[PDB]
Amino acid sequence: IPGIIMPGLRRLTIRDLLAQGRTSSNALEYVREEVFTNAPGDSDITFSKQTANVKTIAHWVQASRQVMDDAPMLQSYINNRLMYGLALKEEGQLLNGDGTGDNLEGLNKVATAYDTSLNATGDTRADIIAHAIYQVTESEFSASGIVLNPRDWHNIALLKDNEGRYIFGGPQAFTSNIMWGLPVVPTKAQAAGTFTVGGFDMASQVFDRMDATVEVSREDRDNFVKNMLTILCEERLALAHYRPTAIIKGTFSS
Amino acid sequence: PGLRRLTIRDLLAQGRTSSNALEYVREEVFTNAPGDSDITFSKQTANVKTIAHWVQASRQVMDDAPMLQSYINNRLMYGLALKEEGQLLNGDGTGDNLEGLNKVATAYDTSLNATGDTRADIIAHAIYQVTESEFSASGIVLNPRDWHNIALLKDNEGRYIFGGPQAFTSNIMWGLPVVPTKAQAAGTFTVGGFDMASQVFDRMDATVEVSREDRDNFVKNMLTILCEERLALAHYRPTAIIKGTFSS
Amino acid sequence: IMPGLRRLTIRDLLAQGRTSSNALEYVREEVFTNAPGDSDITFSKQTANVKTIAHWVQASRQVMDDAPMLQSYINNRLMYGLALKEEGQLLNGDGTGDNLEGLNKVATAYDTSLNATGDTRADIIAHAIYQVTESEFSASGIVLNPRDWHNIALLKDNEGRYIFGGPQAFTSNIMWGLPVVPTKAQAAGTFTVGGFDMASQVFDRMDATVEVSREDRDNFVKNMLTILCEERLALAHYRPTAIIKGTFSS
Amino acid sequence: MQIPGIIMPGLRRLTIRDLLAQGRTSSNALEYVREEVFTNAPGDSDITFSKQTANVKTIAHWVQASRQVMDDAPMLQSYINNRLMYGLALKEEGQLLNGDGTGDNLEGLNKVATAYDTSLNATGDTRADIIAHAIYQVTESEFSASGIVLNPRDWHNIALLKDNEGRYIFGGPQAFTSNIMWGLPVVPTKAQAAGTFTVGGFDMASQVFDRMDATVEVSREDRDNFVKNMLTILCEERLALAHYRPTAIIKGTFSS
Amino acid sequence: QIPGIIMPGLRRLTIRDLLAQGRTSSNALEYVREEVFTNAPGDSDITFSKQTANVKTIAHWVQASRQVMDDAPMLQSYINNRLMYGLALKEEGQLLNGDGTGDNLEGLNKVATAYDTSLNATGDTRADIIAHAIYQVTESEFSASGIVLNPRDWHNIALLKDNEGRYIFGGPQAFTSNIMWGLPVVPTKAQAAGTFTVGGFDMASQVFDRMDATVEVSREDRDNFVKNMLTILCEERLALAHYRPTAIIKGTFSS
Amino acid sequence: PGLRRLTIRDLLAQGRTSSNALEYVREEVFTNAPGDSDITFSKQTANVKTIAHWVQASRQVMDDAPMLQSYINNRLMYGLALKEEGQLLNGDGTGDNLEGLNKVATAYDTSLNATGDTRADIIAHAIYQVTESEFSASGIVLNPRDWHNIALLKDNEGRYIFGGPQAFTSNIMWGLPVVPTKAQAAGTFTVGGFDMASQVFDRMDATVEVSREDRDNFVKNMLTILCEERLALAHYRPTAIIKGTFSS
Amino acid sequence: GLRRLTIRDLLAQGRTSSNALEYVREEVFTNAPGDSDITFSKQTANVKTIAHWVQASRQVMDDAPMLQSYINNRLMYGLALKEEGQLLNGDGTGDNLEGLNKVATAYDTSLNATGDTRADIIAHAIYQVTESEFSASGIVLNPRDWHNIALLKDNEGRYIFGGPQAFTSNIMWGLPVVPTKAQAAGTFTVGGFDMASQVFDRMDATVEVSREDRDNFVKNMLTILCEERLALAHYRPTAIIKGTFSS
Repeated sequence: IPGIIMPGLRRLTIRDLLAQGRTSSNALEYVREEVFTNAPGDSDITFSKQTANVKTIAHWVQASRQVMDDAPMLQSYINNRLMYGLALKEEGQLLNGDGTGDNLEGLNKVATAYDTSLNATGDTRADIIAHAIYQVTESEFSASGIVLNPRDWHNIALLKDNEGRYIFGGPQAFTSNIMWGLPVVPTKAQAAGTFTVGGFDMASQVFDRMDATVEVSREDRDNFVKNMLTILCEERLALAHYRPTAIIKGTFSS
Repeated sequence: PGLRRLTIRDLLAQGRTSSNALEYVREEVFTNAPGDSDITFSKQTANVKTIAHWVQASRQVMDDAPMLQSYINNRLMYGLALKEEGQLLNGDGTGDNLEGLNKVATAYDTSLNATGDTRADIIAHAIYQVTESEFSASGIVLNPRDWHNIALLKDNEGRYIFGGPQAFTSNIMWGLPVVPTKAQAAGTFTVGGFDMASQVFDRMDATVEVSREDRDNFVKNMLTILCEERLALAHYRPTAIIKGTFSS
Repeated sequence: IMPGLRRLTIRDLLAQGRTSSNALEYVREEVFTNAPGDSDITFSKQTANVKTIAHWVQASRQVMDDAPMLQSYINNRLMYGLALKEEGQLLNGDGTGDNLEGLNKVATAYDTSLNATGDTRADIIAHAIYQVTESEFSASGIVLNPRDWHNIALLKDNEGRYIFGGPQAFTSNIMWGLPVVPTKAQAAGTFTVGGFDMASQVFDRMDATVEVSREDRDNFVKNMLTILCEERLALAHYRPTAIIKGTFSS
Repeated sequence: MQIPGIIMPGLRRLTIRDLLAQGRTSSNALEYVREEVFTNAPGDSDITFSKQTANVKTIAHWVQASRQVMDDAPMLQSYINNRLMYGLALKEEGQLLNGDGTGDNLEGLNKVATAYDTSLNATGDTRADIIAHAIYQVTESEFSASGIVLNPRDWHNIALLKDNEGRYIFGGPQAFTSNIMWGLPVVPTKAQAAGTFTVGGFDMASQVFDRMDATVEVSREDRDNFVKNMLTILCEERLALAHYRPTAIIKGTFSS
Repeated sequence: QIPGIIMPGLRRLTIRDLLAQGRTSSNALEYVREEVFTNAPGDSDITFSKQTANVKTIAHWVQASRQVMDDAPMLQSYINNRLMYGLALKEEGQLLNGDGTGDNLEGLNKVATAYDTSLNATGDTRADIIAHAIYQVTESEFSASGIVLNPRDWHNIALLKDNEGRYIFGGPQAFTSNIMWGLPVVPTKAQAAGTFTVGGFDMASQVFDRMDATVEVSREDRDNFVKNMLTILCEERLALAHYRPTAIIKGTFSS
Repeated sequence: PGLRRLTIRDLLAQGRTSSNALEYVREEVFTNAPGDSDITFSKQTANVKTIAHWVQASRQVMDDAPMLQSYINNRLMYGLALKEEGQLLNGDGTGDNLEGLNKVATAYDTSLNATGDTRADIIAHAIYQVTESEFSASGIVLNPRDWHNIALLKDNEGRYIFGGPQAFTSNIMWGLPVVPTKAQAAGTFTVGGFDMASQVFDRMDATVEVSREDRDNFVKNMLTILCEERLALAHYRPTAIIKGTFSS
Repeated sequence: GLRRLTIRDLLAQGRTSSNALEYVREEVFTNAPGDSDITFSKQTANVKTIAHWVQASRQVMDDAPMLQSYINNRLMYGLALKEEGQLLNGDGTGDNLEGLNKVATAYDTSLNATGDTRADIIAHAIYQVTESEFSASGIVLNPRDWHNIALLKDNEGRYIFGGPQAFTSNIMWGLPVVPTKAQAAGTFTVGGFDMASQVFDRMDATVEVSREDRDNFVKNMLTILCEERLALAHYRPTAIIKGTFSS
């Protein structure tokens, strides 16, 4: 049984966008505000019974033993590599999650598509996002956080307004250099050209069932021979989507 | 409550009372009369109507962390304000309803609509029509849709009427706070000195109740969560509130 | 408090002061619009009385026990009727009985020979500022009807272009770097300009006070009260020539 | 005459007085040097020296009134404030700006400042560009700009202006209210002529010396002001202005 | 003796900062390299190959005049902010690419996976050349981290224009930012022209530290005595690892 | 005190000493081909020269005293440092002068300009040759006039290379400290990683002296004011500095 | 010496403790018989400094008896002959004073006799002075313009007024002459300087000595200086009349 320590990537992640929470149950139900994009009348909110189930996320990697069961490496090997990848892998689920099996019901999947019918002609990437921040209000919720890909964020970070003028400001840790006050989270999880916004603040919530724990093997598969101890680190949680209409997903159709 | 917009409640003066009914005079000004230009009072009365929101979701709730609590306190509580603004913004004074600002509001001089005005120029003229009440404009109320357009609205000039689309964010329009919402129907707008045209009295704090036996919940195994808020709207100088819609 | 001050009243435009008397004498700098020679100025042994202005709005009984909402109603709804109304006497007054010698009473007529062919509804004002300098003074600001302001601000040429116009402008209530005061106390088409900065100050004798009578006229019958906030002022004029009054050629 | 002296002035606008270095003195006139900076070509771009001297002039602001009532109410206390001090302080700039430096007038900055080299501005240059050029010319003097002296009117214009894009430049009306410009303070005053602007490094350029703090005096015996029962109130100040490096200042006129 | 902290220029993040940080205590260490095959759609599984890392040493010795050692506050000033950034300026030479022989280290380029030349086109822009690199990084289902190449090449890449004065995606500023496609750039001279390296050095491999950079100085060092003067030094022990070489691409700009 | 412009002194590393001279090693870094790109060493030595600023005047100012100091205080110093850059930026190693960076700087690689590069495109390439020293660029030095044009430059598309005339103020370029000083001759530039390529040591703070006894300051009522300062400039890796010019 | 303190003893003296003098200048009005009143013009007078320098040897640096004799028996006087320049012909800019000739009044030729000598002209000047309501006090001439005058011979082979015997020191028409080289030949000046103007000595004559001056230290030698700070003024410019012998 391993000693323990916690991790944390350089910048913030989606894990910071969703309202924190925890539980002592292997699952739990909740409700969905099926908000119809209904015309001026009875623009009411239908409801849906829905259930949330605790999933398990873990990352593994092997080593050779001894040195590990004696040197700090043991920590340096986890704190920098396992944990690093863990949280990094975590985003994928929350963001691009499949649902089936140990997969978490991804936001993008449940999130409401973008309204292309809402762009005009001389529009730029910047304009689109604006339109997005708007469609987020139709859910009776205000925008709260932006999610783009680094290769894309870097672009918007530096634009001219038909004049040398920089928008959002010059390249200043551009990500930290959050646009429109709202925070930005450029990760590898999100696809290139693909984005997702919404009121992550109230749109959905997260529950932690179990912290990140690490275990070794030395007896797995055929590792006893080649003596390649397998270290594993997992955690348990559950992602819930309350008002999917509070999140929009689109793409810069090139 | 929520954390983003600016609840109409903030625009209207606040306060509270003990009695479930109030009395007051109404400065019903004789606005446009190039002669004796004064105001005539109209002894009115306020009715403390109780408004509330009810959500029926699952039950088990009963057996799980105060979380729920972390629910309605943070989430469901918002659902109240949104519904609250509704009644206030507008509604059939009838029954439990309050006299919506739109109901008592005044028309909008179409004569001001000069050839060449834009959907953004409209609200502008409105600001003036407010001064007619001797008062001045404090805030404007519209829906996300129209606001959106107005905000990210260029011109043949090849430029935004306001700065970049950023304008949309931090609802401020020419030093006058804006408040988009569903309560405001599409195409309809309102302006005026809400800070000083009407006062809202809070009787009792929003109270919550739960049950199933309500309707057919006993069959669904759900629970009706609701929070009732006893409020009573009151208007002083309605001529200050301007109501109108775009030409399009 | 009276912060419906989305604008700045003349009281804020003029120069403040304070006295202890019930009346005060002063030298009226009879500035002659005299030629480039001495065009020398003259002095007049004038004086200023002290009227007592107040605003009233009858309300309903017992509003009393409810709480101090009786309170805000007063501060907020009430002053403004005070100051607003106050802004009236200051602007124009019959200078008779209880009426103060309003600026218009003493204001100097606007020269007509200055009107071109040939000049926009605003150009007229432009000329005013100049005529103001004809008294060895600058321009403090301009006072005109809230409507007329709209026409000035929201005004374009044959094409759609906001010349010094811009909803922004209306919001600012300032043009040519000069403070604009939209007050419905002054009839439309009319306008006043000058160096009020020091053209004439005001003296404060007694701050605003509140009085309520349930015995007033029909109060008893109709069954209600009548609040009343009092106030005592003293408007003075040091150089009326530094004030111009007139209307738009219509 | 006696001295009910003590009351000081206060305005919500930054006077040129503040724009210049503050230094008191005890004399009637003093001698200093003038860094005659030659806008000399790349080589001996050295600055010549000049033996100059400044005289301590005196500014005054008066007004008549009734001794009785005046000598009877805080009006007076307040009378001098918003009327005298306000006027005097205002008139002060009249000398520190467009001074004539004759008889009792001080050597105004503008009257000394160096003209604007219209040689820099080129085609398609908004007024904003003009100022951009100005800020530079003030550098050839080895001194960086400090603040700008502009007329209220023309300030309002420059303040709010777009750029062939909905982008507002400078931020006015928000920052419009005096406040700053490009990071340099702006002193909007009536004194400053129209269309005429002046910019420079007043910070280290010129300096002002005070010989005597402003003081008021009233005389119940002036010009038959006795028989007419109407004393006279006055308020004067003794000071001197020295313009170290002229080039550190430039005066121009927008493209009218 | 015992120092406190290095602190080099920091006007650019060295590969060290690019790679994953690590710290070992043994004079040697074993690990499992993820022999990821660029295997077709099916059993695209990664074989596990056992490996071993040796703990080499590294240091810099700008020797100089025996007079340079009078003033303390000052000289410590010399090395403290002068001597490290020298060394690290160096750690590269071993980290970036090394024979991994004698006292060298397993250079990134040494184990780097050759670029797929069969990806080029008629004439992809000199920039598109790198674009393919990032794509190939997926060969090992790994998200590229940063890009390390020769400073000069960077110049040409940044300053690009079409038939018009159209500073391509790049530009003067971008160059200053040393970050394209939203990926960090380390313009170290250690790389020669036409030589580049791309991959997810973030997790592709981590470096361990055995002993902080120490300092040693002497006179008896070779011909110093005579030619009166000294010799400063900065000893440091590191160990570069590699779990999936497939996560690193080398290749060369030819043209 | 309060100079506004950022002085070179603030662009170069700082430190002090108690000696009159210093010794070090000039990392003669050869721009050597891929192989033995090693850096040679040179036993260099720095001399703590002495610089000052003199001004003549009339004895009177000598007298109002107190004030005077209200002189040498914030007015003259400004003149000292202003001339301080002179020596640093460029000074003949001969005499009391110091090793001017330009006199120690390396030539510019014209091989980089290409038809189509704009004044600004040049200085851009310059930043590159800086990397040659294995160090990166930290700040640029141009004559006020140059910085001007360079700043609000444009192209066909009516746009500034930095989007606004303001660029001038708040000296910055691609995030690189720009120091516009008359010290730098027109049509002449200099860049590099001065931050870590050259240090300055203090041997004595600024000091002033007074004596009419100087020259003919007696026969003519006058006086020489001056403030000396003791410095020493060192150039560890000069290669980290580039210099060249433009067209005119 | 001249026994006539050059130009100095001709003007009212006084003291001052400042650097500027705001005096009232009576812009007289010759005008005509009626409003022959005199206007007033606020005028300012700056205080400039002037001194006389002389080189010496230190052997002298000792011998107060001696040195303390060289100075107040010649140095002190020598300075007067120097300051006389500013007073007489002074300019108004730099370290110069407002000389009388600069504020003087043009001579009336109108009074010249059909046929008279230079001496006669001076008389006219005296009269022209009284026009300002003020009586004349002294006269200013240039040695040579005093030479011929002292040798103005009637074709009667005899001097005018002059007789080697019948004669005294500098004096004419009852007024001093104060011959000086500082005055340009031909150009003269006359008026009631007594009240015409007055000088103010901010500080009495002060003598200082220095060695560190120039190459003296080297060429062992010394520098004695007598500093003097003063400032004069001008009341009735019409009181001073400058004339130029058209002959």
